[PDB]
Amino acid sequence: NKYKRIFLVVMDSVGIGEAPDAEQFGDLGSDTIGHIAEHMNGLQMPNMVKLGLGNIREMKGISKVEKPLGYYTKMQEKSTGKDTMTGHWEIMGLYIDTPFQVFPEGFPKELLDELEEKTGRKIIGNKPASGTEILDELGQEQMETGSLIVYTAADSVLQIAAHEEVVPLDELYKICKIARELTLDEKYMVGRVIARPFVGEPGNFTRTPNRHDYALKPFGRTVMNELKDSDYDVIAIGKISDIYDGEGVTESLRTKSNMDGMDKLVDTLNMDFTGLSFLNLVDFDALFGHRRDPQGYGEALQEYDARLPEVFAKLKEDDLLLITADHGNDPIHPGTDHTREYVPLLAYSPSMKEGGQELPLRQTFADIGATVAENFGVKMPEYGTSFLNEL
Ligand SMILES: O=P(O)(O)OC[C@H]1O[C@H](O)[C@H](O)[C@@H]1O
Ligand SMILES: [Mn+2]
Ligand SMILES: [Mn+2]
Ligand SMILES: [Mn+2]
Repeated sequence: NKYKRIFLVVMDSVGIGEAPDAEQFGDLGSDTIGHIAEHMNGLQMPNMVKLGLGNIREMKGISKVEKPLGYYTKMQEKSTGKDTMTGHWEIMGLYIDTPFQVFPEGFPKELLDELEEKTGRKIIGNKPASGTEILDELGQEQMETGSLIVYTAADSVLQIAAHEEVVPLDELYKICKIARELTLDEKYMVGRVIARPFVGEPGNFTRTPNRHDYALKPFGRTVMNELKDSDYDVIAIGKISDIYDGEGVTESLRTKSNMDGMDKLVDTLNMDFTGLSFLNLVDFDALFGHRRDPQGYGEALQEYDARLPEVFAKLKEDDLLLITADHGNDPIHPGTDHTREYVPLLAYSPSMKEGGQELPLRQTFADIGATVAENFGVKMPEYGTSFLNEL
């Protein structure tokens, strides 16, 4: 192998400006990092800068450097959707024609009707809501009627809440599996179905650790699958395992925050493995992008950047670090949905003694998967062009 270990970091939703097809999605004007940099009166990200972030695009406080640490460019998304699953599945070598849907007005009557008809239960709620706020509003009614609280969030999810002493866990799990089947339908294509059991009484409800997530398998065998099948390590950190429904994953490390994600990254740097370590930093999307909070987003980016010098110190000559994003989620943009954006790509190894250069723009996110696959000598994905030889 050219590289023994590849550390792939997805800064979730950290887009670098509207994609050529942004208008189709109502994303004209969108610029995640650029709008954040403006809000912050200059983003402090000196380590991303040293890697060549400003060389991709200059933004407030983010300037180009004469000798970037590694190679740099941006990537264009080819798949129809702008969601996390689409982005990650494309990164690992797929092409996804069918987008996952978001439901700001709640779910279609048709879907809920069929869910009722299959389960023998009434559905209440049917709206975007915080999980905790909807229990306060409708938890008592749920308890008294044996109905199901169905709700959504800013991303492609269908969540079913039911009290554990009213609807038995196994019944809630069966109901969610039915929901999972019904939502494999392009009329209402949902990324995840999530069981949200809760306990307690009105004014004091608690969601339990019995939460279960029902994900779809990626629409194809990914580069992770091929790595796993050739006896390589695939270490998934954070939401990664869930995003791929465990496909091609050899070890999974749960994280609770971006900082904890960077701690697990460092943990993997300390591991003797050959293969891929794959981190998702999800806070950017989950806490700041959808909530349209440029200040919190800006601060999180600065907190993330400050962690990088330790990563740089631990990388070996035969390690490659790849930093990218899966889509945009501009926190100063109308509505609550992702934004169709280019994503940055930074590729760094300490073996790059003279620093890096600009790469041709990646025409699909799958160029990452192709690069990883060529590196480890496994079956090349159907889509994507490797940049391994450019490094
Ligand atoms: O905590 P809740 O409001 O029920 O759900 C919000 C999000 O929490 C989970 O990560 C899913 O991504 C949901 O979109
Ligand atoms: Mn938009
Ligand atoms: Mn994402
Ligand atoms: Mn999201």
